[PDB]
Amino acid sequence: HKCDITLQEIIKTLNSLTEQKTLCTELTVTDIFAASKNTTEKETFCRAATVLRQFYSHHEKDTRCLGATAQQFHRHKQLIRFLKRLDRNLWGLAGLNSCPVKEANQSTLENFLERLKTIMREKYSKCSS
Repeated sequence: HKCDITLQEIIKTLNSLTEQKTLCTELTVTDIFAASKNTTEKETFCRAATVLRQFYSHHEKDTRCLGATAQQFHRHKQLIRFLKRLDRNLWGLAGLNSCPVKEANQSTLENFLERLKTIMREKYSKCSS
């Protein structure tokens, strides 16, 4: 893209997630957003990125997001892949290495995604003029 490639890829990758999500957000996640009282964009991608990595990785077989039969398992397969691709892009974008997570509140996946999307979309405006 004119702006950047990582951004385009991320947005698209993130889009698909909500583009056809299911019932898995009913679970609670770590809302690092309620901890921006003193942080930066770079740090945000760091934490978030980290959380996402573990979140999916540690949730692989939690039998909490499934709520269904092997039906989800297959669905998750693709989803997980998408998550890895995204996180991977976010981690690289961070422009650093890694940072600890400062738990503060909880959010339903859907919210987390929306928030991230909004941010990306918000800055995406700095492309046209």
